[PDB]
Parts: sequence; C-alpha cells; structure tokens
Amino acid sequence: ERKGILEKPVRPQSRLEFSYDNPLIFKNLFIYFKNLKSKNILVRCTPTEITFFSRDQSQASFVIATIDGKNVNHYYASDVFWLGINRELVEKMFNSIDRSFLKITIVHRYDKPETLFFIFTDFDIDKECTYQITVSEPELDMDLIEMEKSISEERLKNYPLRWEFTSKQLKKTFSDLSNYTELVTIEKLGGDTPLHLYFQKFNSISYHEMYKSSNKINLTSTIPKSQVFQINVKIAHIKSLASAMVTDKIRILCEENGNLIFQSEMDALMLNTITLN
Amino acid sequence: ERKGILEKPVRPQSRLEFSYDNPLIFKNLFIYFKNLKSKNILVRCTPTEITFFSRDQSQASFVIATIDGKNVNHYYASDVFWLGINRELVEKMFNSIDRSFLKITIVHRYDKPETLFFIFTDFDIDKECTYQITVSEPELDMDLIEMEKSISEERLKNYPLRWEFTSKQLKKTFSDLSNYTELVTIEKLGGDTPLHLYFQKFNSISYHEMYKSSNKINLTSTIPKSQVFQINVKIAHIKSLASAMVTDKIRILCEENGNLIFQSEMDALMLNTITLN
Amino acid sequence: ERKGILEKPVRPQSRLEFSYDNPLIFKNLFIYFKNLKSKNILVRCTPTEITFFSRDQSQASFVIATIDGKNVNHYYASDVFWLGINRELVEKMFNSIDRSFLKITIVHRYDKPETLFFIFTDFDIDKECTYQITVSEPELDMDLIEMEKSISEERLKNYPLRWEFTSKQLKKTFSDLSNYTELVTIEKLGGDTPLHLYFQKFNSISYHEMYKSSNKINLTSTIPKSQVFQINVKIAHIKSLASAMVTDKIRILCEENGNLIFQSEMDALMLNTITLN
Repeated sequence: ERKGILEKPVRPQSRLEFSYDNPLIFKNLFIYFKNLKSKNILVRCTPTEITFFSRDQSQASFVIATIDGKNVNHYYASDVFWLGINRELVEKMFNSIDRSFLKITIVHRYDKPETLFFIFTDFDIDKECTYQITVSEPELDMDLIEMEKSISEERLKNYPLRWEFTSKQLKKTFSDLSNYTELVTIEKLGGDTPLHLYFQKFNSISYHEMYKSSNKINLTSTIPKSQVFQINVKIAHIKSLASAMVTDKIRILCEENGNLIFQSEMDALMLNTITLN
Repeated sequence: ERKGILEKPVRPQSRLEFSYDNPLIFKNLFIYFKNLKSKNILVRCTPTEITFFSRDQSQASFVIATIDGKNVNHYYASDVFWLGINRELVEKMFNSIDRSFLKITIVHRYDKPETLFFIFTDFDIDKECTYQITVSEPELDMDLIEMEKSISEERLKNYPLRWEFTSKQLKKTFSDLSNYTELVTIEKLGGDTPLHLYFQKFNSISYHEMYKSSNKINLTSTIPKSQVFQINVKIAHIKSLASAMVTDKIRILCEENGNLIFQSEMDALMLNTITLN
Repeated sequence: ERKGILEKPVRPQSRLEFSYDNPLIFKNLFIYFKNLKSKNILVRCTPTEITFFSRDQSQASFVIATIDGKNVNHYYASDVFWLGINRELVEKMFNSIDRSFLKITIVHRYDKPETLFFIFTDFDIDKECTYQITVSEPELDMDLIEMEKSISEERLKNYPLRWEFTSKQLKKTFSDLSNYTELVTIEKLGGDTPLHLYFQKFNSISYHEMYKSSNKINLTSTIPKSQVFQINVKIAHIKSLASAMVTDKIRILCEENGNLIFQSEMDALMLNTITLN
C-alpha cells in the first residue's frame, strides 16, 4: 500500500518519516558499503528523497544511493538536513534483515537530534523491533556530494563506451579477473567491433575476455571508427559492487581518462558509483 | 516398528539395550551440548528411560534430556546405573549421523563396563557401523541431578510469565540480540500488555523487541495487574539452544529471580534447560 | 555435436587441438589434484588421447587421468609430446568453470612452445574467455608414467578383493573414518562373508564398518575359502578422491601387499589412482 510523499507527518516531532515494504534493499546497500570498507555513511534527507553518500577506503570510489520519496509507502521530511552514520555500528542490524520483516520504518525526531530510529515489523506475530542508533551532525565532504551532479545524464557525453551486465555476469567477470589481477585493460576499436577485457602477467598467465556481439550486452559506442578506446582500471571496487548484488542489471559507462560509472536501479533505490582512475 | 519397553533383552549380557528410528535427535542434542561447551555428559539409565545430564562451561545452565523407553522401538535396562561420557570424544560420531542411517542402537554390556556401543544401520546396502566408546563410572553432580525435580510441572508456580517460540523465532530473536549484547531485559506489565525484550548501550545503540499480541506467541501471565515483572538475563546459553534447533517449538518460563526454563519435546526426546541468574 | 579424432587441425600451427562440451570434468579433476596437494601436473598428448599424470605430496599415490580423443567433440595431436603444468598457477582458472560455460577448448601451438591456451565459451552472450598459461617441457617421472601399464586389466590378477562404491558412499565411509583415524584395516574372510573396515584406538574409541551383503556393493572375491585377506591402509588420499567426487561410481581393488587401486569413468574421462603401501 504505497502513498508516496506526505504533506504532514504522523508523529508531530518527526523531522523525518520513512516507511517501505522492501527492506532487503537496505541490506544489500549496506553489504555494498561493507565490501567497500566505508567507515562512515553521509545521509541527506530532503522533502523529496533520502540519499546515502560514501567513499571506499581508498577514497577513489564515490557512491551515491538515492531512494525517491515518491516511490516508497510513506515519506516525510521537513527540510534539508544531514546525518552521519557509523557503518560498523549499524552493520549487524542491516544484516539481520530477513524475510520475516515486511516493513522498514525510519524516523528522526526534532527532540532527539543524535538519534535515528529503525523499526522493523514482523506481521506474523505482531512483533516490532526498534533500533535507536546514535548519529551525528556530519562534516560535509563536498567533493563527494558534488559528484552527484557529475553523473547527471546531461554530463555523460564524454562517455563513448557503455554496456549492460546482469549482476551474475558482473560478478562472474570480475571475480574471474581478481583471481589473477588487480588491473584490467578495457579496449574497444571504433566501429562494429568486439569489446575486450584483458590483462597480461609475464611468465605465468594472460587472460582475455571477448564480447563478440554488442547487442547481446546492450553495448553502445561513439568511438570514432578509426580510433581505439583503451583504458586500464582497478577492479576491486567493481567486485564489491558485483558481490553485493544490490540490483538486477548494471549499466557500465567508460571515459578515456579511465573513469568508470556504474548505475543500477532497484525499485525505489537508485544507485550510482563513480570511480576515478 | 515400535515395541517400547521390553521385559527381557535380546543379548543376554546387556545391562542396556536401546534402539530408535530417529537418530537425528542425538545429533541435535549433541550439537546443543557442543554449543554449550559441555566437557562431560552424565548418563542415567533406568528400566523406563535414559537421561542425559550436563552443565554448560559457566556451570549456570543445567540440561536434562530424557528419552522415554516407552516411546522408542526397543528398550531395556536391568536397573539404575550411571555412565560418564567425554563429549569431545563422541563429537564427530554424533555429527556423522545423516539420512543414510535409519536406525541407532545403543548397548551397554555387563562384561564390558567401560564400553558403550553405538550401532548405526544403513539399510540400502546392509551396512552396519559400530562405535565402541570408552566410558566411565561417573562421580555424580547431585545439584545437576536434583534439578530434574525442580522443573516438575508441580513446582512451576513461581513462574508468572510463559510463552512459546518456534525454533526459528528463538534463533532470530537471540542471534539478533547477541549481535549487540550479552544481557537482555525481559519486562512485562501486569494485565493485557505487550512483552518487552530490550537492552540499552549508551552512545551507540539501543534495541527493543515488542510483542503486541499475546495469543500469537501463546503468552500466559499471572503477574498482578498493577505490578511490573522485570528481569535481566544472560543470552549466550539461549542462542546455543536456539541454534541447535533440537526441537520444533520451545516453551519459555520466567521467574522473578530471573531464572529461565526452556522446555522442548521432540518425539521420544524431552529436553529441559534451566539457567540460573 | 561430437566428431572425435580429426585427421587435420583447424589452425595450421596447432600441435594440439582439443574441444569438449563437458568442461566440468576438468574442474573436478583439478579439485582432486588440489586435494592431493600435487604441485606439478605431467601432461602427455598423443594422436589418440591426452593424459594427466601426478603424484600426491607424499609421492605414494599415483594418478593417471585419461581423456580419449575419440570421445570428445574435436581432437587433434601431431605426435607424442609432453607438457608440465604448475597446478597452483591453473587452480583458480579451473575452479572458475561453471554452468555459463558449455565448451572448453585446449590448443597448443608449434610457434608458442611454452604456452597452453584454454578457451571457454559462453553461448548466451557470445563471450569468449581465453587463458594463456605458461607451460614447460617437463622432466619425466618414469615410475609415474610406467604405473599406467601396471593398472592394465591384464595385470590385475593379484587383486583378490574388489567392490564398487558410489561417490557418496566413498565420501561417507572415509570422512567418517578420518574423523578418528589415519589408518584403517580392510579384512575379508574367504568365502561368502562380510567385508570389514575397522580400526582400534586404545582407551578411547574403536570403529567397525561391516558390509553384510556382497551383491549390494558389487563385491567379488577370489580369496581362498580358508584364508583371511587383511591389509592396513592410509586413508587421506582416499578422502581426497571421494571429496573431489570426480565421477558417479568408483571401483576399489585390493591386493595383499596393501596396494589400492581406484578406478572411475566419467564420459570421456578415465581416472586411475594407485596408492602404494
């Protein structure tokens, strides 16, 4: 029963009220955050949506996960405000989410500024589990926040090479890669040509992955026919995304400075990763 | 084909003969014993049943597991006698029980006082696996043994708060709890009120589990309407029970000194845990 | 679409061309090699088949795995030649084989003597994964190679005791055994008698496995009626075989010096282990 964004909150002290009947997305998101070794999660609440921001440990991957108010069962926020969340503190809580829980509710109150409430309801036995999590008023990492604008559809012209993987294909490819390498070359000749993923280790092993049919992986290219697009990229952050299997299918966009953007949409959740090279 | 208690034993030297077509209960019981870190198992044989006694490592939880002779396929014991069993010695043996085994047989002979025989039969290939386990004549822990009387239905009046969990509910609740705490408060106001399980950790996290409908968890209360029942309990031994998932559904009884009794009945097996506070 | 051995190779530089639509056998074979802690794999190519040779770490078990050219989808070899393969180098590659791969292709070229190509094709997305593995020209372990002749059907007369296990029975028996022992006694009286597997550890545990019906495990015996066949054998290498579960059913042959031969046939794969005592 989804009602979207509300004009006024149920409880009068609520600066934020959030409810949603697919709490498993929070588990997967936070498994992703754990795989990235994020220490702290930056949370922006606005009247239209809530956004989770984080870097990975190496600071080179930027993650922006957005849940649109209009797509959940219940949403309310008084204004724009920020919360900082210790990821390790909430790790076991998000992992405890399972199928006995059909609802997740999130509440932040004016009279309790350092507290974030998480309520999970079990409907078979009228059980209600309430977490009270200590949160902070976060110093803002502006570079991370501004990255959100630098993944707008508008700005993605300098990305001549795109394609789509299911989460199983992505996991397979990059787990296979990380068995033997930390870096992989992405190479694609202009024109109707195959996509190459490969690396070479001298006097041991080389590996080469080739995609012969572009339409089977929804590849699109604006590489000039006579040019070769070739970048070298670090793959650990990709395996992290892949393994967390947050969402069904994943769009991959490449640019010639070797930046990678992964986009993934699961229901109310919009997930963006940009990783610099 | 269940025949219950027998007048005379098949083999003439048998002080004990025991056979049963659900050997998986022994696996689960002994997984429970392992989770408790029991070192030694105290075994009482009588002409009507066999009972396994143990404490957990901390000595504060008492376990009494009874298999009634009348409920198995074959039973015989000459008299009352005691055996001590090294739990670590038999650990891998009980764990090796699987579905290829449709029968467990236990024999103790007069001419072999320090030996306990365990025979598992595989009927697909006429395979017979016989363990000969070195056992001892145990010094008796009387406190442990007498506890059996202190869980008689008769004596459980001073237990004003009772309810029932399935093994999945019990595992869920106490694994969720042990993610963050070693102690939990059980609190229940007199009257038609909700059951509370909760704890509080300062400047990090608090958690609160609430059961709104008593009938959904078969709760019964004799707490005086105007009184509050509140106890604090250690939860490790509970997770042990929960995880071993010995039996389908579990009765929980509380008293105001904070003692807990868990009762569980699987077929021929009756399992009682009392844990002092 | 299986065409067997070819007169001439597709690619003109190929000293070896091999293709096969059951690549999972390579995964299992190499899981077996890993369980044995083999360091190096000895590979013989001939115009009719390819054979993998190895010892286990203790040097007492000899493994000979043969894939007959006539039974695969495509085979070609110019002549007889040998390759050495570092097992640890290829370990993750063989383990990455899964159901997305419907074809494995192996190529060795004249112009690249130190290289072995492994190509796996994914047909859902026209994906082609190519490994280039550094290989060597191996010094030959003749004892290992000659063992192949010493498992010919012709030479197996001095093996009076044989029987067959499924891989589940073999795994069960020897995992159960290795819980408690490194050695087991195989004992079988002449005549229509039960097969005994057993061991004895003083003042702890003894175990005895008995097979009452010979026909249920396809046992055959040429032990003279009045004689007792009894050998003691090391079981680690057996658990290795069992666990790798390379093939559906396994023939076990025993001789009185306590040598054991395990034989197993999966499709194109013929697998022989002889382990000396």
